[PDB]
Amino acid sequence: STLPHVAFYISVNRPISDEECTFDNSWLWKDEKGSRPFCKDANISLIYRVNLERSLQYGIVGSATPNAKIVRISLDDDSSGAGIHLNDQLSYRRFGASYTTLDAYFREWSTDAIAQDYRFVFKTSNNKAEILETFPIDNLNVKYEKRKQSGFELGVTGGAEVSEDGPKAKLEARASITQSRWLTYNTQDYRVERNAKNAQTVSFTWNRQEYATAESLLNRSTDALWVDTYPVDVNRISPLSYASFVPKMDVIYKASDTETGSTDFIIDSSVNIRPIYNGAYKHYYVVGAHQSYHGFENSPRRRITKSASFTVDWDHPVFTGGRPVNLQLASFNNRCVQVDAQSRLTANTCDDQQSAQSFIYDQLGRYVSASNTELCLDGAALDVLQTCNQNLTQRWEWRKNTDELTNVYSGESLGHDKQTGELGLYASSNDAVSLRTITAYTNVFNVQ
Amino acid sequence: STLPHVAFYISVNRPISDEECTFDNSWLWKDEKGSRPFCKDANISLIYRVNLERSLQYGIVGSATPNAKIVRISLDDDSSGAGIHLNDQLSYRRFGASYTTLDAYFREWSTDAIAQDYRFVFKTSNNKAEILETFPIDNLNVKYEKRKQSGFELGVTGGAEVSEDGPKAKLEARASITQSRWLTYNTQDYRVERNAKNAQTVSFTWNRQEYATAESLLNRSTDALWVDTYPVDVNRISPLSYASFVPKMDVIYKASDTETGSTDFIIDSSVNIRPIYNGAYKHYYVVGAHQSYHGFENSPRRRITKSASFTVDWDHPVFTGGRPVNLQLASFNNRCVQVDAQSRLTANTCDDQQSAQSFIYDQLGRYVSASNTELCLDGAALDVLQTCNQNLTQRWEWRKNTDELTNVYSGESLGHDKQTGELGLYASSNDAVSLRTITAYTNVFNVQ
Amino acid sequence: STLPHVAFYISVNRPISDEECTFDNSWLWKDEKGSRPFCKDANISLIYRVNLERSLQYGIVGSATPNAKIVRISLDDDSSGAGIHLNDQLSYRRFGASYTTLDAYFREWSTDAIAQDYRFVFKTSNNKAEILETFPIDNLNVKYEKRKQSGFELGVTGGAEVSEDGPKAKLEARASITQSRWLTYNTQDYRVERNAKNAQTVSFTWNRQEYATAESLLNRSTDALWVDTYPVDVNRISPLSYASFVPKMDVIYKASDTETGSTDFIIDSSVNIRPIYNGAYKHYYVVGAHQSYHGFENSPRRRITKSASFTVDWDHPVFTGGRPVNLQLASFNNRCVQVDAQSRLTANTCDDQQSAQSFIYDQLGRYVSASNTELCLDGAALDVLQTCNQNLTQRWEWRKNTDELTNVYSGESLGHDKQTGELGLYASSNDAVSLRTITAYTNVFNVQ
Amino acid sequence: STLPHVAFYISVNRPISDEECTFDNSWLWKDEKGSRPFCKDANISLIYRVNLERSLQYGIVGSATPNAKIVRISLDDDSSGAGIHLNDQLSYRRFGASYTTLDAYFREWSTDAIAQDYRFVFKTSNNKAEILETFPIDNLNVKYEKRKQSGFELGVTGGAEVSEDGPKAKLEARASITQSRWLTYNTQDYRVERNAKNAQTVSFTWNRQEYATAESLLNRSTDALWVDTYPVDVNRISPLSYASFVPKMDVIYKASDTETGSTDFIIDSSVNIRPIYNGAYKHYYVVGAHQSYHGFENSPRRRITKSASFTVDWDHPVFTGGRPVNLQLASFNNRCVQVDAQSRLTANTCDDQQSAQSFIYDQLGRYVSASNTELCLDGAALDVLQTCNQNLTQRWEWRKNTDELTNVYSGESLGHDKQTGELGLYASSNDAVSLRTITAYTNVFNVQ
Ligand SMILES: [Ca+2]
Ligand SMILES: [Ca+2]
Ligand SMILES: [Ca+2]
Ligand SMILES: [Ca+2]
Ligand SMILES: [K+]
Ligand SMILES: [K+]
Ligand SMILES: [K+]
Ligand SMILES: [K+]
Repeated sequence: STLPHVAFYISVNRPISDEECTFDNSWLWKDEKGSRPFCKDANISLIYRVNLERSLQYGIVGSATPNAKIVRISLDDDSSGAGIHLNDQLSYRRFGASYTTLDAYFREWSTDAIAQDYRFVFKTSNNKAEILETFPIDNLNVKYEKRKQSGFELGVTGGAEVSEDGPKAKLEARASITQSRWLTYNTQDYRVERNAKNAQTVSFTWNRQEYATAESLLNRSTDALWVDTYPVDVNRISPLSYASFVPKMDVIYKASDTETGSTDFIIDSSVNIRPIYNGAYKHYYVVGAHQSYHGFENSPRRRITKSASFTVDWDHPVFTGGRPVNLQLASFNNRCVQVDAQSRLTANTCDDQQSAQSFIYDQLGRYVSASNTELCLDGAALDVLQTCNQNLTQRWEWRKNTDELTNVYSGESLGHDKQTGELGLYASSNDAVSLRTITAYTNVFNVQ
Repeated sequence: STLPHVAFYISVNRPISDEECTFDNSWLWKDEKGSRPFCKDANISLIYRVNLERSLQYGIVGSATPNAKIVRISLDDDSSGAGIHLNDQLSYRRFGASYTTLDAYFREWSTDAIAQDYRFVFKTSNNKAEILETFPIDNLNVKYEKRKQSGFELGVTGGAEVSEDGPKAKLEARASITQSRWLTYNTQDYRVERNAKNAQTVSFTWNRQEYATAESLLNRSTDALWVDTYPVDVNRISPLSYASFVPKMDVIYKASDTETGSTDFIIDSSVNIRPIYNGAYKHYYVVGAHQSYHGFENSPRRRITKSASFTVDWDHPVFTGGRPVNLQLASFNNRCVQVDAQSRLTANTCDDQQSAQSFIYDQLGRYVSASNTELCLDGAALDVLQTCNQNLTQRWEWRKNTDELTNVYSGESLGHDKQTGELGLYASSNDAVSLRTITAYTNVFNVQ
Repeated sequence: STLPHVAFYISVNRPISDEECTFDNSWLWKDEKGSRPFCKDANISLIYRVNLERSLQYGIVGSATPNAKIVRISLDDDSSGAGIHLNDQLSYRRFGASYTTLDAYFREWSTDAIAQDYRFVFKTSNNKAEILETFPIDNLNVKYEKRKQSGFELGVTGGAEVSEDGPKAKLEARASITQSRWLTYNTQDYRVERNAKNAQTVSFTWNRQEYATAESLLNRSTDALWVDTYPVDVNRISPLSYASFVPKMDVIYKASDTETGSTDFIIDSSVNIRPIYNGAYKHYYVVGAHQSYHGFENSPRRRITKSASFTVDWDHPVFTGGRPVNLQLASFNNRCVQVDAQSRLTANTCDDQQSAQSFIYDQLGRYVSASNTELCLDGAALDVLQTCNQNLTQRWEWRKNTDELTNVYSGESLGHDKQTGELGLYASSNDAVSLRTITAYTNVFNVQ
Repeated sequence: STLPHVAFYISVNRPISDEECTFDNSWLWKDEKGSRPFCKDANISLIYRVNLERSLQYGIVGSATPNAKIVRISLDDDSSGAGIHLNDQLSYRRFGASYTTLDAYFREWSTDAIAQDYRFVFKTSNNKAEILETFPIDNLNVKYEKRKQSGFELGVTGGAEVSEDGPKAKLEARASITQSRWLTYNTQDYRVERNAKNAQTVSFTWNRQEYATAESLLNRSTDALWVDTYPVDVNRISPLSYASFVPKMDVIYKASDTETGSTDFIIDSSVNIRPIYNGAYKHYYVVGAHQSYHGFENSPRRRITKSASFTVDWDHPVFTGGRPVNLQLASFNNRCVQVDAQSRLTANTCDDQQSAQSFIYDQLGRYVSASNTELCLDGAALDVLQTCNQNLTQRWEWRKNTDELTNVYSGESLGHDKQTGELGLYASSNDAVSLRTITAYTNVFNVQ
């Protein structure tokens, strides 16, 4: 009775090799210090849930929901997978300049790679489907709190200084005017950015926001020359950026209710791997020589992607919105009514997953072919399916408490020849004709 | 009618011996001051709840949930156990340097061990199962509150100083410009870090965050030489660190609906035991000699683990999603239809937990073997189970208000020989054949 | 139909005698000033609610809840009792040193005792039961709010001083740099600390947190010598400390579904009674002599405990999960089927609370003994209970609208001899045999 | 079907006479200035709701609620009364010292009395009942917000002074270190303090908290001598202090399910009436003479109490938990079965409120005397009530669609002699015996 679905999981598993995230050990002296792997068993492991369905059940008229074929791709709390992993913990290596100098970089630290962003792109092979809705629904409309302060202050002062010179009196008056502005807003360390290039493609990117630059990771900005310590505050790097990331997003595609052909849906899951480079700069000043710490933002990044795809055939029986049944000729042990390519009807061995043996019993009482809902079983000519119309010969009702299917127009029962299974209309059975018809729901809702 | 489960508890009990958390009494003089136990009846006591189930009931088609075999491992409010325990209360010992000096560490305190972190690792013996979802769902996306302030201040001052010298007048003007930035965020003393190396393994770690270092536990940083007191603020160490810790987490594994074989699931519960070492450093300055307190972070830690495991056989009857019944031949006191290894049918003494005597009565009316859902009881050949298909001889219905099982194809009843229990189809009973069949639900949902 | 319970209250009443909380009048001069009672009709009055039950109803298979025997001990809003009481109000006594001095304590106040902590310990006599869950669920994971501020300030100043000496002009420039850190967190005056030593014992302690020391109760730290007043701010001592304390906690124990024997559960409710001692110290300085107030933390404390216990017999009928009935032989005025020690059946005068006359009517239709669910009433041999199996002679059904119990295998009715009550199977009653059986629910759910 | 209650209101009305709150006009000169009434038609008007009930309905076994007899005393939103009233508005009188002086109190104001506290004490005459639960559930566990701030500030200053003497340059450097602690918590002007001396008595006191002292009511602390004004800020005295106070509290007592005898419950409602005295102290100083305002805390207080009480008979029929019926012999116009003191049965004129004519029709079908649930109507001997047991002669069922009560054991109907109403068992009625029995619910749930 309820709306049928085609539901399946898509596993996206992609181990990231050691060479796939090997970067130069240093950014200032990239040609001298060699290279090393900045990850440790990096991996992508996601599980998408895909649903195919019609927007409404078969034959429902006057609904407030438009008729459409819906493809829903979801990565939610019920089905997410392990996630994207880069590192168990972050380490660093320190490198010094092989030659001494005066005003240049003399030290460098390279920290294990973090995820600059995670990107998930949903594409479509053709334009038969359009994005109907997504989750997250939209980019954030940031809320700001503004605050204006105005103040004044009035003061007086009376002093009395007594010394050998003589009494000395002071009188002072002060007036001050103050004005300040405040701005308050919220950030996160990863901000979701939704980017919809056109009706067929949308991408969700979780981008580093609060500490996005290597410079922002420094807990100290200046130091004395004798200080030689790691200047990065690793506590500012959340485990969300290397240990495990799981996105939450939904994409709903829709096609027109009369769409034909097929469409490939592609999901691109990627992580922008970014090693962190920091350098110490020697500033020689006559007053005092100090070192200043800097982060390099032009350092290399590598995007590691895994693509998953599935094909949707818009003529799949799930997009009729109905639950099909078969018509089994019960004089035989295993024979069902089957429709071939040119609409003719034959009796073949029943197959529960064969859509050519599936019919939808609609509201009018017609048996419409599940593979082509424009064709009906017509009692006037029971050798080929006929175009659905309002013919009374196309309407059937089940005789109560029996296995007889009767035609509405004439009241005759659907019978089949006991030798060949050829269908016909008969007032009553005889030696050569059986009136026993058995119907059961078929399972045509497997992804094929 | 509802979906069956296999549910059981796994107790993880591990007393931690005195030697398992014996550390050096001192960190600076580890070879001189001996060792002592830093715990007091440390213990791990957890109770995991495991559920085995199918994602859907047997034979349901067109659902929005994909077909899958689900393994759920839970440590929640309904079933958690005592928890992980290290100490009733924290004590300390003070040690002094055996030799006096000038600029070195001269005092040390070693505090009873706390839990640096609690780690729970969920592994899998092979890749037949993948992590589908977890709780906690993901690592935290930290929210920051930024605040920008800009201000200006204008002032004037008018002074009048009178003395023996003569009247003196002052006029002053001030202008100030201010700019400040605020950053606000929340921490905890234990932060959950989710780490999913691949599709088969996930680890949850509760890591000390707010006071993670021995240095952060010092309530004072400097003191005069004559001061000799414990410099650690024990109020900063919550009872969550040593008295009792109970995690809350769920892991859901999934296997394909056609998975075979078996899989071992391993749960590793561990605590990273960390003694706390602090030292007082003597700083001799000509202006003034003082002592500065330091915490040592390179001090030893010991991880104490307890592993629990259970085996899941993917061919368990619970993963069919149906509730099996037996077919008892009621002419005998105790005889049931039983399937042997090669599919033949015999009559044996009924066993309520024998899956070889269990059948699922499906929607079509077939009796499919619970141990192999591809085999049916077929009325055409009642000596071996046959492959499930759409044969009408494989469909059975119960005659109303009787103990007769009738075949759909021919209408004959299932009968058994009164001496050997051999099955057959009969229009009516006779002296040698009984038509009495009794069915009851079997209990095949025990973990075996 | 629903799950039966054994429910009862445990009253824990313990008046605390005057000598049980008599402490020394002074801490500095404990041998000179005598002793006094620091309480006023101190009392412990708690009411625990205990529930015994099975986790599931009898015979339920395939549930997501594991089979277990549950013991629930609760002290909640529905049943708590009066609480723990120490004082109606807090008073103090002042004591002075009998000898004058220069730099020593010269005054002391001893305040009426408060509760340093309230402790509730749940123990178990053996390891047949394990803690499954508690309330409070765990120790608190404290949440901290961190705040970083950075600022700069730029200023200019222009002064013009005019006097007899001549015009004088001033020009000044200021630059400031500021940095501050904030840490915010919540405390209570009593913090719950959960301490689970092992799988059998858990203790909950409400420990003073915000004002835990006598020093923290002083509203003033220094004073002039002539000042002679009580230096304790009694408003900082909440009525929760002495007037009435009621804990809220739950402990759920579980045993194996096949546990035998018995187990003693012990509840230890205690209060750590602590008198408050403060002293005034005379500090003689040439610049100025003052007095500083101090609190003494090494002052004595006394723990006053009351132990309650109850015994759980794991073979109690409540742990079957079923609601038993008796089988009354209705030809007699008062005769029921009774099982003796070795399984034989006799007719004895009915007792509604006798578990030897109680049977569970299970899903199969068997009458299993409530005192031993492995024994059934078997129609093949109606003189001794038989091991439960799938025998059809062990299944019974009630003939509709009558008082006849019929055997499933043969259809014969259960009858009893009209003189001795010996059971048997009969097609019909006669002069010596009655077929009238009456069944009613028995009350075996009293704590015994 | 549902659980019966005995419900009634207790009105506590106590007008407070003028002399009952007449205090001295002054505190410093109490013997000179006379006395006056500090209230204006002070009054106590409260309405308590009392419920008597059993914890469970009659005959319910296996419940998670223990069997108990419950007495509930409530003062809630549904039933509270007018409240406690002291004054329409607060006025004051000013008094001056009859003799002038130098350093002493020279003025005094006496303000109309406020309520220092409202106290409600629930007592019990004996220990048959214990406090099971209350509302408010417990004393408040105050929550504190702590805040630590640490900061540093660095500054430089460059000055250039130009005058006739010559150019003068200044260079300054500043460094500051700051540290602050914050503590935040909530108070009310009336705090509820629960005080449970033992299992039988609990008191609730609403005590003034925020402005509890006469000193805290002063809006000014010092003034010049010529100032002569009322120094009390009457806006700090809420109308809750004098105009109307209504408490909200519940007390639930429980007794053993087999308790006998009676118990008196006492409710003491009182208000601690407190006049407010303030004085002005003349401080003569050579620099300047001023007056300082003081409040006196040792001023008199008077507690005005009204006691209400009610008696609970633990053998009241409401504590059976069942709804009784009577057995009316319907051959008479007005005759019911009645039980006398020694258990004999007679026919007397029916009284709907007579518990001696009330029976509970229990689950077994027994007619249990409502005044003594250990006695049943037994068909073997219908002249005296018999001890309840499992006799089949003690079970009755109503013949359908008739007024006949039939015995379960023999099937005979309960009949009564048409002249005397003597009960008996008869197969059929005759001229001297009527089989017509009429039953109706009786109203035994009035407080008696
Ligand atoms: Ca509408
Ligand atoms: Ca849907
Ligand atoms: Ca489930
Ligand atoms: Ca329960
Ligand atoms: K602000
Ligand atoms: K701020
Ligand atoms: K702040
Ligand atoms: K603040």
